[PDB]
Order: sequence, then structure tokens, then C-alpha cells
Amino acid sequence: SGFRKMAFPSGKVEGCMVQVTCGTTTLNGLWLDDVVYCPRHVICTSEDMLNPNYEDLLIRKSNHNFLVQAGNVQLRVIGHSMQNCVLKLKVDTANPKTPKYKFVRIQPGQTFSVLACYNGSPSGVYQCAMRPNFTIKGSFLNGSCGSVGFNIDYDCVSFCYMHHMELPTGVHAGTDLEGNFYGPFVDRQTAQAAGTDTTITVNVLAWLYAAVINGDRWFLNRFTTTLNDFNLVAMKYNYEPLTQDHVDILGPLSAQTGIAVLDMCASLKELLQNGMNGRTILGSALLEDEFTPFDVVRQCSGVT
Amino acid sequence: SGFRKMAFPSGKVEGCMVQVTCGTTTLNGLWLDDVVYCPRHVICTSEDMLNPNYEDLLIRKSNHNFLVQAGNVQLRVIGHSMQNCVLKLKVDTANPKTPKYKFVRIQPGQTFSVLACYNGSPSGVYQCAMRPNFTIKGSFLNGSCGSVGFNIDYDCVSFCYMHHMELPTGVHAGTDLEGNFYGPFVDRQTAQAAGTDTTITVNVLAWLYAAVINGDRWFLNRFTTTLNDFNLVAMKYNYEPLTQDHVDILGPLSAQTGIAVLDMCASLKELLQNGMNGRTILGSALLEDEFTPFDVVRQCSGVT
Ligand SMILES: Nc1cncc(NC(=O)Nc2cccc(Cl)c2)c1
Ligand SMILES: Nc1cncc(NC(=O)Nc2cccc(Cl)c2)c1
Repeated sequence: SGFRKMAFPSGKVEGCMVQVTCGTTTLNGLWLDDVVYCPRHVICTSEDMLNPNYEDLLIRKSNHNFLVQAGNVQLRVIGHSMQNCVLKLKVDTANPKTPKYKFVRIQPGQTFSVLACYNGSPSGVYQCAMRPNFTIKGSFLNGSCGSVGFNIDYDCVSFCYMHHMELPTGVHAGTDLEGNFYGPFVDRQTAQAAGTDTTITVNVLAWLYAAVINGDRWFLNRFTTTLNDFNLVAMKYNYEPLTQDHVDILGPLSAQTGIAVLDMCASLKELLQNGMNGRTILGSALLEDEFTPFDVVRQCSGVT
Repeated sequence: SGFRKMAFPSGKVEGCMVQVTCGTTTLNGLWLDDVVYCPRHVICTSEDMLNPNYEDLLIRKSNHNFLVQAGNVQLRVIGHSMQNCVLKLKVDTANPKTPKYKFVRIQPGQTFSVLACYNGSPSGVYQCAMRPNFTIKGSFLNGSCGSVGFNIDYDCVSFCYMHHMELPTGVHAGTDLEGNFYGPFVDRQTAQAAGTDTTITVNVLAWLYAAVINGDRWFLNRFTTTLNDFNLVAMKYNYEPLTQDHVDILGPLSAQTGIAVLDMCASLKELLQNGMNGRTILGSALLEDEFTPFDVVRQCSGVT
């Protein structure tokens, strides 16, 4: 019992973090095999950030200008290239601690763990979700760029995010491990405003199921609804529309609790329309949307 | 910017988790040097749990009855002893991955990270606080016993908790690494109810400071209060009394934000008396009390 915002154990990713310096700029890099991945903006001065021409700024950089340090030992850089918004630094030593890994590009609503790093050193780990507006609400300070987001499937680490920037609103933007930004964001110190941060409906429903499994049942009502009726209310409350795919994904949770997906939708509809009335669900006073249906199953079943 | 419920990177502790089996009972153990620590209730059948006489049950156990497995390799047990509610299993091999470590007994209000494990395998990491009633609100299933709580000071892991049980209320109880339970709890399947789960006032104030640092300032008011006046309101709302020691501990946060501790107390007093009015502070609709003043400083400064 109990339900917590839980991150994956970070050891496998801690073994991949290195420090990358280019001129006066120091940030984090991810060392997998003989390659170190990092944000390409490591080549910029805070002055270049206003309007950087990365191809041009890169011409003035050589392998010996990228200083890569793993622990207290320097790695030898034998090649460098730009792929989208990431730099790939070929080093002469394969990371001995390289876990089995994949590079995945996640969808909005997907959750992942972030290992916040500074100077190639891990400072903490927390759970995130890729917001429907393609931002993440992280906790990142100057120097945290190159910190990564990931999921673990037993012993295979799927890297899904690399931190690049903080928007003027304090929300965060980054890329997948091929250097493609999530959403419309660009690595430039310019006005970029995020779109509507809607609520991930399928995640809230998964979390309501977790609440029922853990004994918090007060919000369960005697109603049901339809996808169309529910979605009318969801739109009004800035919630993502729920599709039959989402209902299907919640099938296991529906089966384990005996609560039909549409009945849980009706409970959610009433929570939206009536509010919590000062009550809490799983110790929260707001509807949590950063647990996927897979996360709920994983936490309620004990997958290691 | 951003403020997240952040756990310490868990790699150092992942390297210490082993599986311990005694008869039909399998749980987790912590392998430090040539000793494996685990809950003594590993010697019980679910039948023994009603009224166990641990000294007596232990007489029927030999070193070869404790099966310790690290990864997929069995460790040889050459000694066993009971210290309070933990068993110490002397193995013939020092853990090669033993970090620098300490055993500390924390105070209520202190936070720590938990690496939830099953069968000696880590499944997730989350941040907790020792509640004023000496329970923790964790996320633990059957088989999670022996999972540990810890803090890290750069490279030294201070172990502060070992999981032993879930109360009939779904809250959790455990020991320090000397086997002494936090609070009045006993390792017996008997009625044990927890006391009042009061709010850790110094932690809420630290979190209000973190909110101001991160731009969430709406709740700041034009009032001040005194410790005595504030504490009258705190008592009414089941909040822990605030002492001059707590004010002192918040000094750094007060200095960094320019908000006197007693003025932040007055803001908190109004939040208690008026509620949030549907607003959020750091994306939460309730006052968070599981960040200590040290945690806020650490997260807002980037300590690795
Ligand atoms: N506090 C903080 C959190 N996360 C990242 C940073 N750095 C940051 O945003 N740097 C930067 C500025 C403009 C554009 C690009 Cl691509 C990068 C700072
Ligand atoms: N769900 C769950 C979470 N955490 C622990 C357990 N096991 C559990 O409480 N076992 C047990 C029962 C009575 C007394 C003692 Cl000392 C241990 C189960």
C-alpha cells in the first residue's frame, strides 16, 4: 500500500554522466559506448545564445576544444559531429559502465525519470511527464543542461530526453537523444511561449484507479458516462480528450478493480464539476496526471 | 527554476541490495562490508507473526538457513546475530561496491530517499519524511521489507531507515540500521494505531521559501506574526509548534529571499485560515511538508 511519485533507480544512468566543457561553458554529457552526447549549445557564449549559427560556431571548434571528464579522469576526444541540436563526441574509450540502451522519442503524456546533474555529477532524481504542450516541469538550474530523462525495462535504459533550456516561464524544453526538440522549441535565447498545458486525462484516470487499489474510494460515484459526454466536460476543463485507445490501455486497471473505465470517467467528471471540497486523493488535493497506466500497474505490482 | 520532490541518486544503494530468504520468507537485505542487514521477521512464517518470540524462533535457525543472493550469485553466511529488530548476517565476502557509510537515527520531520526493492532488486526510488507520529507514508508491497531509506553527503551514504511493516491504516513502520523501531511500533501482526499525523511546520515554511525563489509569490501578504501567535494557529491546524531552532534553521532561506521568518509565518497563518481558494503553490493544492530547509537549499543551489 501507498502510492508515491517514484523514479526508476538511477545507478545505470549515473554510470553514464560526464562533464563536458567548451570554452567557458560547462554542462553534462551522456557517455554511451565511445560517444558522449551533449547539447550543442555547449559551444555558445551567453552572447552567442541570442542568435547562434551553430554550423558556423562549430567550424571554430576542434576535438581538443571539447573537454570531457568522467569522474576525475579526462577522456580523449577523437571526433565530433552535430546531429540536430546535440553534439556527439567520439572518445577513445568505450564507457565500461554502458548499460543496454535505446534512444526513444516519447509522446506527450509519457512519464520518465530525470537524473539532474551538475558538472557531470548527479544531484538528484525525480519523475516527470512530457506535457501535452511538449514542455516538462522539471527542476533545473544553470549547469543542468545535458541531464537526461529515461525509462528502464528491467536492464535496458531507454533514453528519451536531454535537457537544453528553461523557457522564460520556468518550464523546460529539450530534445530526444537524436537531438530533435520535443515540440516547437529552438536552442536560442528568444521569446518562445508554451501552448496550453492541458491535463493528461488517461493519466488522471490511471491515478484514480491507483487510489481505489490503495483504499481511497470516497470519490467513487453511482454514475457512468460515455466518451463523447465525458470529452465535452474534459474540453471545458482543459483536459486532453480520451480516446478508445486510452480506454483500452486502462483495461487491466479496470479488470483489477472491477470499475468500468466509463464509470471512472463519470467519477472524474464529478470531481471536475464539484471540486475536491477540501478532501484529498492519495494525499493530493489536485488530480495527478504524471502517472501513466503502465506506471500504476508497475507500482501496484512491484516490477524491478 | 522548478521545484520537484527529488530523491538522491540511488546507485550507491543499488550496489548494496541483496535478496535474503529464510524458509518460505523472501525479503531484502543491505550488504555493507561483510554484513547483510535485514528485518528479523525474515525468520517468521505469516503464522508466527501473530505473536513471535524472536529469540526462540532464532534458535531453530542456522547460518545455512539464511540464503543470501547478490545478483545471481549466492553469498556464504558464516555468522548471524540479532540486534534489536534486525538480523546481521556475516558473509565471507565484503561487498565490493560498499560505499562510505554511516548509520544514523533521524528525527521526525527529516526527509530521506527510499529505494523500494523486491527480491533484492530495486524497483524505484522516492522521497519520504519521518512523520511526527514516527510512521512514513511509503509505497511498499509484500516483499519490500528490508528496503532502506538514506541520505547522501557527497559520497557518504547515511542509512536511516529499514522497512519492516505496513500498519492496518496503510502507513509504514520501520527501524534505524541498529534495528530500533522509529516510534512505538513492534514487529508483530497486532493492532498498532498511529498517533496524529501533524504537519511539519518548518518544512512547509522551507517549501514556501522555495516557492518564492521559483516565482510563486501570490500567497505573500503584508502581515507579520510572533512565534507564540503563530503557534496558537499551528496547534489548531494540527501543525507542529515552531521553535527558535526552526527559525534559526530557516535563516539562510530568509536571507536569500529577504523575507523574515515571522513574515513567512504570517503568510502561512493566512493560508491556513483562508485556504488556497483553488490556487496552487509549486503546482500543489496543499501545503507540502516533505522538504526540509536543507533540501530546499540543496535543490535551489545544485549540490551533487
Ligand atoms: N535555470 C536553468 C534551467 N535549465 C536550463 C538553463 N539554461 C538555459 O536555458 N540555457 C539556454 C538559454 C537559451 C536557449 C538555450 Cl538552447 C539554452 C537554466
Ligand atoms: N504491503 C506491505 C507493505 N509493507 C510491508 C508488508 N509486510 C508486513 O507488514 N509484514 C509484517 C506484518 C506484521 C508485522 C511485521 Cl513486523 C511485518 C506488506
